[PDB]
Amino acid sequence: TVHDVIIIGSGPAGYTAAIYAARAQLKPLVFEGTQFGGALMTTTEVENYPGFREGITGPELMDQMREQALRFGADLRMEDVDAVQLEGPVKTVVVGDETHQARAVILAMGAAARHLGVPGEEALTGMGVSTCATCDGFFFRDQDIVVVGGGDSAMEEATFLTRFARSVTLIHRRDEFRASKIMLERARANEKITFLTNTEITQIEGDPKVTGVRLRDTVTGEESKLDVTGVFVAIGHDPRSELVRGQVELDDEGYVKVQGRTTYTSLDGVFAAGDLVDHTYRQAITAAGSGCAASIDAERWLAEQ
Amino acid sequence: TVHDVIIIGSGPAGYTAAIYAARAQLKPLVFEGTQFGGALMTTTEVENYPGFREGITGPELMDQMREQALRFGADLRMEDVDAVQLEGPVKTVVVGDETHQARAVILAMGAAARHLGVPGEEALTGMGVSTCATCDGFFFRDQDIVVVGGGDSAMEEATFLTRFARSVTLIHRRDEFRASKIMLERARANEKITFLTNTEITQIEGDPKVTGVRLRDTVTGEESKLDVTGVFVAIGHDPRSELVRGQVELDDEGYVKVQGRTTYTSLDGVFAAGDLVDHTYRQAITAAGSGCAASIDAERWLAEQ
Ligand SMILES: Cc1cc2nc3c(=O)[nH]c(=O)nc-3n(C[C@H](O)[C@H](O)[C@H](O)COP(=O)(O)OP(=O)(O)OC[C@H]3O[C@@H](n4cnc5c(N)ncnc54)[C@H](O)[C@@H]3O)c2cc1C
Ligand SMILES: Cc1cc2nc3c(=O)[nH]c(=O)nc-3n(C[C@H](O)[C@H](O)[C@H](O)COP(=O)(O)OP(=O)(O)OC[C@H]3O[C@@H](n4cnc5c(N)ncnc54)[C@H](O)[C@@H]3O)c2cc1C
Ligand SMILES: Nc1nsc2ncccc12
Ligand SMILES: Nc1nsc2ncccc12
Ligand SMILES: [Mg+2]
Ligand SMILES: [Mg+2]
Ligand SMILES: [Mg+2]
Ligand SMILES: [Mg+2]
Repeated sequence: TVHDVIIIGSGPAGYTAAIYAARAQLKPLVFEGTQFGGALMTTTEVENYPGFREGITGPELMDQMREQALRFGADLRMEDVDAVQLEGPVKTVVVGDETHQARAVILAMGAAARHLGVPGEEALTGMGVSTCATCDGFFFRDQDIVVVGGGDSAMEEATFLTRFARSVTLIHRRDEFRASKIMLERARANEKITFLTNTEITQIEGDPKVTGVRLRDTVTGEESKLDVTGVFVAIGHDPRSELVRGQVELDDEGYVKVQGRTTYTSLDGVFAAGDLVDHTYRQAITAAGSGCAASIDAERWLAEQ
Repeated sequence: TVHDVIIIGSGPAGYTAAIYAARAQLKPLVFEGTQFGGALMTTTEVENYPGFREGITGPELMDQMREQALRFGADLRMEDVDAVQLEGPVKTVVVGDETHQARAVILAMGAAARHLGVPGEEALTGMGVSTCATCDGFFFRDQDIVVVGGGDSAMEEATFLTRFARSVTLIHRRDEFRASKIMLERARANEKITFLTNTEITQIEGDPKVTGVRLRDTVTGEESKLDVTGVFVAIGHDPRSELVRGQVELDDEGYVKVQGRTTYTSLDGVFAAGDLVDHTYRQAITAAGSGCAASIDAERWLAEQ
């Protein structure tokens, strides 16, 4: 059995690709992963996804898309793909001890936000801990918050957040910032931002919501506590391209390269969408858009065979 | 009064840009047009927009996005922009006898589908007449339908539609097809497709829904009637770039050019999204995605000033 299309991933990109491929009668086979639903599964209210005047929670939205894919005939499997063979007319995915094959594959594995790895981080996510100033900065009006990271992203997150927060404490493990000079001088100039170099978070305190962070100096080991009600983590993202490394061309940061404004990868019959590709916008609505394009690309490519 | 951002257009691209710009506290000023709401205002059920397991009508979806923009503080005006001055630090739009100025402008005027211009076409839209095989081909399972056009798009629409329709009659005013050779031989090969060259539609019949088309030979004037229950119009699209011609760089077909995978135009502080730019995918979800990107681009650019 060789399917027309296999989709790997179950965030907005993968489910939108599945909706379009199923409605196009391609009977898509979708491997959602055991941690299915993408990054919105791990948040609370999603307010900037167009179409919901009153907002919708992450899991509610993601279950709408999943049922929508099912309604049109997508075959959804809550299983991880463990290995892929993507070269040639027939592509293979390996799921545990099972194999499945298709003529086209849409890569929609997304990107992981890098975590601090400290107690409280996971429990308090969507409850004071966030990775996305565009998404949640709204909710921290007149509050004291922290941003963690030393790059352009953390610089941009911290400066953006000062239009809501009472104050922004920018925390970084070293005393060198890898951010660009222009980005660095911007938040230096911002009066609502204070830098803490050579500082790490060791724990996030929070009754139901974030109440404080425990800090440690990476040089002296001196510890203290900071009272804050938000923690924005901006220490980078890792595209989930491990499956395809050595098969599809990646950029220096591991994102899947695509041709022009399309979803075509370096391999014939292989298409990529969502935050696996995009290191610029990283929103549900942009990932959904690109999942639609991947399905249209794949359909047109299949027609040319 | 110089606003941070003015948005021109009220389809998915413009309303998604407004949601993001308003939530980012940029107080966007949006000129929706008198025919506001974009192309989905003119359709019935929208089933492939991810997030609605049971579908939603075009006007329902578009009113959700409009109220969503309002909720976050966008200033919406149901007025047409009649002229623009986009060069320089302060951009001007002219609306009748009124002027409004901004530091950044997001162009979201969309693309018009070219119409046959015959009686019944407008009344029967969403009721048997469509411009989008991806959108509505589903609903014509086992029916006899027509596709109008002589280019690659009509070729692609006709071949795609044969996975639903009982038969597809492809109609074109001339006996030369401007479509590529490969596209032309594909539907020639398709057994469900019959060509009618030198033929135009003069009228679409339809009690509540399409029941037939009246035809005329463009050489002899011979007329006849064809019993069909769908009419797919695929005679091209016209991007609504008239406002900006001579100011922003356009491609040979009038689409606004953008840099790389961003929404940046050839003019500083001017960004473009939706079907004004995209001649490839042309879906609500892709237009919404690109409207999000335009607002993120604009915000980042405004921060650099
Ligand atoms: C806490 C948080 C809050 C956010 N809030 C918002 C918000 O309010 N608005 C907004 O627009 N954006 C928000 N985002 C961002 C948005 O969720 C992402 O940009 C978007 O989900 C990207 O979708 P994607 O499909 O590319 O990938 P992902 O969402 O990462 O989804 C990919 C999915 O595929 C699965 N997968 C990966 N590898 C495999 C494999 N080998 N086999 C099987 N399955 C696999 C993953 O487990 C995951 O479930 C938020 C992100 C986070 C982390
Ligand atoms: C009949 C039909 C059915 C469709 N069905 C579907 C479907 O089921 N699913 C799907 O995904 N896609 C569908 N589409 C396609 C989808 O609607 C478009 O791809 C999408 O709306 C593009 O959005 P846009 O914002 O770029 O432009 P548009 O939707 O064209 O919106 C632009 C808006 O801006 C306004 N505007 C333009 N110029 C000015 C000006 N100078 N001043 C003020 N306002 C101005 C216009 O009047 C219009 O209201 C359909 C299209 C049609 C025609
Ligand atoms: N726990 C942390 N505080 S700062 C930082 N930077 C990278 C990784 C972890 C941490
Ligand atoms: N009414 C028509 N039938 S075919 C065609 N082609 C272009 C414009 C109109 C028409
Ligand atoms: Mg995983
Ligand atoms: Mg996840
Ligand atoms: Mg108009
Ligand atoms: Mg319209």
